[PDB]
Amino acid sequence: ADPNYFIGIQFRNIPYKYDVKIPHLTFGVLHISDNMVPDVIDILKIMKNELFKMDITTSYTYMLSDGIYVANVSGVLSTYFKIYNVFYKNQITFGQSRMFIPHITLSFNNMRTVRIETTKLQIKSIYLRKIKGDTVFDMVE
Ligand SMILES: [K+]
Repeated sequence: ADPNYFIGIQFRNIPYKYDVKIPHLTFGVLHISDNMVPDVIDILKIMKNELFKMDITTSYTYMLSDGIYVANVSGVLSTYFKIYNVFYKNQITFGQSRMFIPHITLSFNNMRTVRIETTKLQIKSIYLRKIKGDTVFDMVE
């Protein structure tokens, strides 16, 4: 019953240098059977307006753990609560193991904090992907 799917968000802009291929926010983590993907997609579609209304911002980078350098993310709390609650009610396992500490990993290196003026991260797309697997759904505004 290990986490096996993520809901990710990719962005039009990232105001920091980074070494990862494509920076993303892991917004949510799921444990599901593959045949539940349509149901998860249905919920993502129902919540599409709400998700794309999020005002995601960033203002500094930091070390989250040894060798994990990340950008902070703000603006996703209330929407996280809503989607958490919808999945919970629907008996779809979501956010049962993942700490809520929104961040975007930038590099696997020990690096100093950079601070910028608060910057909005424009959402490029929101997707559902198998952990260490393929993206099975992607939506744009
Ligand atoms: K807990």
